Amino acid sequence: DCVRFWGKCSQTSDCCPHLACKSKWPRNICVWDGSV
Repeated sequence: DCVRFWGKCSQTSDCCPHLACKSKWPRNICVWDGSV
């Protein structure tokens, strides 16, 4: 079950490859990768 922006994540095998496991508040999720 992939995960989208802001989704409880640990480090590997959590949200979809289109995001990363680093939040700016929840501190425990996967945020979409938007490296402008």
